[PDB]
Amino acid sequence: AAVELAVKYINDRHLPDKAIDVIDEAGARARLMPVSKRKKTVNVADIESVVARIARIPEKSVSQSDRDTLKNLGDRLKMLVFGQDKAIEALTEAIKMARAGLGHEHKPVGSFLFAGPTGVGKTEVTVQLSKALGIELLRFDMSEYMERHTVSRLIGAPPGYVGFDQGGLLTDAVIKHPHAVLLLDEIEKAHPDVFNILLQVMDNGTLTDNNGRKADFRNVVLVMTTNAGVRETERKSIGLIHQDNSTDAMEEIKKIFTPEFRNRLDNIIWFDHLSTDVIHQVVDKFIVELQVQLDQKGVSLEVSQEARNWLAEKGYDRAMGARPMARVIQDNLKKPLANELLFGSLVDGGQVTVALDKEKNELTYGF
Amino acid sequence: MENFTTNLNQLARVGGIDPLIGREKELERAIQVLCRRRKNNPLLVGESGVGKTAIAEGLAWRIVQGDVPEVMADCTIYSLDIGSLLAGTKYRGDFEKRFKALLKQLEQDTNSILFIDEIHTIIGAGAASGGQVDAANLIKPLLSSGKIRVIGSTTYQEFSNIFEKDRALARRFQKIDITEPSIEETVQIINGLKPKYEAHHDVRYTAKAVRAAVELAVKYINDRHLPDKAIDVIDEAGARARLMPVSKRKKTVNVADIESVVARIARIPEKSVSQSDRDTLKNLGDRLKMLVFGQDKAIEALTEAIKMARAGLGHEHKPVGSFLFAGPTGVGKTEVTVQLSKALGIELLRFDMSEYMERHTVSRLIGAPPGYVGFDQGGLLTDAVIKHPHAVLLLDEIEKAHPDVFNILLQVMDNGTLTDNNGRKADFRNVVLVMTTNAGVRETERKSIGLIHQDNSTDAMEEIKKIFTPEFRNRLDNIIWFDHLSTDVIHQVVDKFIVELQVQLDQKGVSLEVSQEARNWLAEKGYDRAMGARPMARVIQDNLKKPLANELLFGSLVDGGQVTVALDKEKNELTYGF
Amino acid sequence: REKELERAIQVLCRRRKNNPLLVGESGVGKTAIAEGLAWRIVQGDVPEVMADCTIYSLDIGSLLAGTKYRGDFEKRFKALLKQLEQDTNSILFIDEIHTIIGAGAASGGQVDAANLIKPLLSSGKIRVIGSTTYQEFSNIFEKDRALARRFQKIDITEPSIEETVQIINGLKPKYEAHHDVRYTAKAVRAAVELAVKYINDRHLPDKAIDVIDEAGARARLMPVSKRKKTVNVADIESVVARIARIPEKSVSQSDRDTLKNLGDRLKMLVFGQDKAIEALTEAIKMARAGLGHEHKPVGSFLFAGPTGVGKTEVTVQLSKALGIELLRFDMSEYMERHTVSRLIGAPPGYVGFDQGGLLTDAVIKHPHAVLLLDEIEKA
Ligand SMILES: Nc1ncnc2c1ncn2[C@@H]1O[C@H](COP(=O)(O)OP(=O)(O)OP(=O)(O)O)[C@@H](O)[C@H]1O
Ligand SMILES: Nc1ncnc2c1ncn2[C@@H]1O[C@H](COP(=O)(O)OP(=O)(O)OP(=O)(O)O)[C@@H](O)[C@H]1O
Ligand SMILES: Nc1ncnc2c1ncn2[C@@H]1O[C@H](COP(=O)(O)OP(=O)(O)OP(=O)(O)O)[C@@H](O)[C@H]1O
Ligand SMILES: Nc1ncnc2c1ncn2[C@@H]1O[C@H](COP(=O)(O)OP(=O)(O)OP(=O)(O)O)[C@@H](O)[C@H]1O
Ligand SMILES: Nc1ncnc2c1ncn2[C@@H]1O[C@H](COP(=O)(O)OP(=O)(O)OP(=O)(O)O)[C@@H](O)[C@H]1O
Repeated sequence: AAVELAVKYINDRHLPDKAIDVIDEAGARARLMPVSKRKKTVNVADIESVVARIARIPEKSVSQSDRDTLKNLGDRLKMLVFGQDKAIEALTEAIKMARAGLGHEHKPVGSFLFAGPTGVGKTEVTVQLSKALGIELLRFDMSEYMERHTVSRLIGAPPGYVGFDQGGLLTDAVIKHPHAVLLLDEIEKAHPDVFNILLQVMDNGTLTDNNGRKADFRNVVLVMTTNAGVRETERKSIGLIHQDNSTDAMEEIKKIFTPEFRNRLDNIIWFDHLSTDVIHQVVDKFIVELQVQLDQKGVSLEVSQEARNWLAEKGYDRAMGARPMARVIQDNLKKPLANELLFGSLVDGGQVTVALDKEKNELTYGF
Repeated sequence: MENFTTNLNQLARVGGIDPLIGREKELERAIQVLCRRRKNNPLLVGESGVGKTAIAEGLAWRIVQGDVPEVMADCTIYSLDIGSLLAGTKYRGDFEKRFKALLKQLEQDTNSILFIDEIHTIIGAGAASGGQVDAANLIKPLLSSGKIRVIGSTTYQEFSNIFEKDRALARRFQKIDITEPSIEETVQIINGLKPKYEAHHDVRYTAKAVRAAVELAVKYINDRHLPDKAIDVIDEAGARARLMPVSKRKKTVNVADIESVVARIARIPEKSVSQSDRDTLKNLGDRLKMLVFGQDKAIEALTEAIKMARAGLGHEHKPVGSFLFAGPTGVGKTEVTVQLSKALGIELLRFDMSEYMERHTVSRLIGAPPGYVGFDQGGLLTDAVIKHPHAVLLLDEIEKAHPDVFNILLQVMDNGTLTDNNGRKADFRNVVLVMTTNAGVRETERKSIGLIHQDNSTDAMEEIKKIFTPEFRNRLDNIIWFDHLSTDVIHQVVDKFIVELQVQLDQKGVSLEVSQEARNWLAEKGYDRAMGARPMARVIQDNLKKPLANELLFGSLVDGGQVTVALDKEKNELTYGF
Repeated sequence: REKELERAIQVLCRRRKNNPLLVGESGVGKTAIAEGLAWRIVQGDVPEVMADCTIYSLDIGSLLAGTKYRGDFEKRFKALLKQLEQDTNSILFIDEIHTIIGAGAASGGQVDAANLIKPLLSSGKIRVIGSTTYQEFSNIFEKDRALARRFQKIDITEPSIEETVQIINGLKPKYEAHHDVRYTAKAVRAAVELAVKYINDRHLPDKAIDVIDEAGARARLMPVSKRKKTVNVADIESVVARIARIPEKSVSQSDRDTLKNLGDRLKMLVFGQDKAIEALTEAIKMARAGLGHEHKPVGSFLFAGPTGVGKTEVTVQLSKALGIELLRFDMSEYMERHTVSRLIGAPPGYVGFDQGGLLTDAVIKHPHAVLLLDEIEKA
């Protein structure tokens, strides 16, 4: 098992030295293992532990709290991204499979194309996944790679040119944090010549930069969020029946990405629009965030449930997702609270209350 | 080991080494690697200021403290000073002699450890133009035999570019990744380090002070790593507080002090509102409404965005405000933004987006990739924002740039960061992003056909929606549609222009007065709603400046006096004087 | 510079990494900040802890002189750091600190001024003040992150107008002693304001000093019959207009006539089309008298009509009569949506980057000129 693991997990050293290093370090560890005088034989499990320590990969941790982290990962994420349950499920199941050992042989943990309308929890669920898993988030705003020659920034400049000693951004970011979440935001904006890198990154899990180093993607959860066809999803068709433009957006996805690219994607999760109950939950999340902001200043806040319904009905817009709700919460609360907080009664003291009046459709405030 | 190394255990016995907090996993791994049979040389790599040298020295510290398993006891650690060792080796063979003497001492000791900080530095000692026996090669055989134990420390970039380029030496060292602590871990580190800084600065840090320092260093300082910038804020606040007792403003380190220090370091405003800065925002809308007439909702939006930002309850990682001022020509879109920059005394970053008509012009904004001619220059946008993190960013006529360039502002408006070709992240959290245009105006200046004239009020919004992508419009703070200038607005505008002309005259020692009927006649002559307030300045020009310029350039008004303008009724002309 | 010096002293009192790095634009006065901190130390106008410490300005050439025979530089530098360590009352000032990122042998680019001070700065036994510009700081300095994290960056912004006036008033004694001339305070204010207005490619606290020094040097050259006189608004205005190409005061000289008979002189060469000449002459006269637009060209005119009636002729005759270089751009060469790349230059990374723009370089080289765009409807 030591020889096999050093073969298929340690790819920067050669064979009759990395097996020897695994053996030597396992022996030294079992020699230091007698913190309770416990010296035994080196079994397969100890070798796997030493290897996972060397290659910087997650080991067999079902006996750890990681078991409980992965257990309630779906429910914990569902309390930060409301609706869009199928995407959270796909992400959590991919991460679980990768942890249980039933992963892919030489592929990244997952390579998902998060598509859907705007303002829905597309790029947000990835950040929350990186937070919940506690692993570093490698975010790459792919809208800066519109030029076909920006690949030199991703993988570095070739030998003989100015940017050689800088290296590639993506390869170096992966090499630093092999266990991470790769967020390639707004993937459709990059020049099509950039997808050809993700081709081999997804099919073979590796990437070679200019210095000849091998970037190992076998623990990276590759997530790309797009808006391909969003202009179509918001368009009202001609006719007596308004159509569902989701399959149109999927055909646009097919027209953007080459078949050999879409063929190795683990899933193309089409996010759906937010419903009214989802909007109510979004309003509640935003109010909680605002309350945290206020408590950072020593100011309390409570909002009558009817006022939250009023805010939801005022801001609800399915064609624009959950972003207009932040603007509505802003316009209705943050401005009055700011005027009270800067030069007003709210300096160095809070206990602000909010409620809706039914005759005038307004809000109440005060110390 | 006489004058080339420093006995770390001796320095720890005199208390010269800061106490190591946590780092149990990394220390255990270092011990496991050290107790290997051969190639037992741990290599600590990680980002700058994550605690690599800290861990290496805390190893000797713990050895002196006895908090070590009973295998590393009595193993005194020596730190190597490459400069001191290379100082006097002027003649050939001397460096090799002293290095071999040091290696013999270490090998015969069989117990000491050599900690070579910045270990990427030993790949050159030779001078005879080649791949000489230099220290890199002089230690290669010993590591492969495990007779001596060496600890290294080098950053990720240094290790990746210089150290691991020598495969033979690299494979002899065991890499140990020192990741930056978490918020709780760095809180515990600062708690453990508190006695030293408290004795140094003679101040006391509250627990809330330490927590706020860590949180604010995580939020604002984004170019350094955790256990080095949090203690940076702490030590800076201590040094600042110790400079108060000379003015007898001595106290403990409260959260407000930490916030002031962080606002200073990040060059952002945090709590200056406690001073005479609340009044600055209080009359900000008023101070603008006397410089830009009409278009009041724009001033409301700008003032409220800045108020939410300064009060504290703004956006978390988004620009202070991202607005799209759309409206006809000459209604104050550029002017309100310029006067906003002037009122706050904050730097204005002006970008005429008509020079970005081509898709490939984005290299001007974010720089050229590695390997290309303009690499050493960097982007204009990112460098401007890095120099001025608290500023107003104005994108004139953004509809004139190639529609692909807005995808750059996508991440600027959503996440507030922008990465140029060197990996630097321009911070947009304190930038008032304003983009001006006349996109949907042409559709509103349309003459309908038929018996019934139809309302074209929604055509401007339709055109704006058809120009800017939905995922772009979805992250705008507000789209302030500007209205045309009315008659009374034209009166106020001609008054503003007359005041500017009067200042231009006062520069030359001249005075001017314009009758009220003369002002109304000026307002009547050049008023044109389709052209805004520029033709009014044009009419003021061709009516007053030309005759006044003739009087000034020739005779009469050289050091002139009170010039009086009055309107006739028989012909409706203007009168003048001296 | 109370706040900058205050933050520098706060940094210099830190327990670790007490190394202020003064970074700002070129000509802002970071070197001046350091030398003035020294000068305040010699005068006792410093905080108590910052007394009794002497600032050493380190020069790389003097240290790097003759250091062949590998080891000589390392020995020199270790001896320097040793002598500096025993003080605890000495501060090292490196003027161009972005230049200490290499002194090692070319064989292996290695131990140098950088890798020899890292353990010293991180351990807080010595204190160093640095200075660099943004262009060098973001390209050379913050590439050794382990070295950048040891220095506390201090932004040195350029002063305001009145702050610059006070700086000029504080520096006036030495320039007056050097040139043996006197500057009136009104002339100083005018110098600062005109430097703000016209000198656009240099920063505030330096271009005003430049105007002052040049006015003094020239006023020392006027006394061909010993006509030593104090520098007033007029002479300083002329010195500024030397770069601005148009004096605002000097119009009362033998140039009021040129604007007086400009229209008749042009009508002597362009017959008919009188109102065009009227408009051009009136615009030039307004801009000369000082009623011009503070942020717009002297004029922006559209000449229309049938061909060959003197549209280009009036312009070329204007450029000749005013002694002004005619900048002609034929809009027949610009019939494509991608030719503006020759007007403003190509983006970085492209074949025509270092070539620069045509229109921009023309206007930069000829600040005072006439811009002619033939057949604007063709472009
Ligand atoms: N399903 C959701 N539940 C709760 N909050 C949400 C949801 N979606 C979005 N939000 C909130 O609205 C904001 C936008 O979310 P997000 O960035 O994930 O959408 P997006 O798909 O990336 O937008 P775009 O397509 O324009 O890139 C976030 O601040 C997020 O907190
Ligand atoms: N594990 C730790 N516990 C407590 N404090 C710490 C720890 N690590 C670091 N520090 C503090 O953070 C400071 C800088 O971190 P550290 O010295 O360990 O990294 P470094 O060796 O300087 O890395 P580099 O040389 O590449 O910049 C130290 O002065 C130390 O006081
Ligand atoms: N609402 C206003 N009140 C007073 N003066 C004004 C107003 N608008 C404009 N002006 C004046 O007219 C000039 C042009 O103003 P400005 O450039 O800001 O308009 P604009 O909206 O940007 O036009 P455009 O559509 O071409 O961008 C300025 O000198 C300004 O002083
Ligand atoms: N705060 C100040 N007080 C008095 N005089 C000053 C100040 N700043 C600058 N000066 C003067 O203006 C000139 C420019 O300042 P200074 O020389 O110190 O900057 P610098 O060293 O050229 O910066 P850089 O190296 O980045 O180009 C100096 O001659 C200096 O005497
Ligand atoms: N009003 C005039 N006064 C003097 N000379 C004139 C006049 N009109 C024409 N000409 C003569 O015609 C010649 C060419 O005139 P010009 O170059 O200005 O053409 P234009 O008016 O610019 O029209 P276009 O360039 O579109 O054909 C001049 O050399 C000039 O001698």
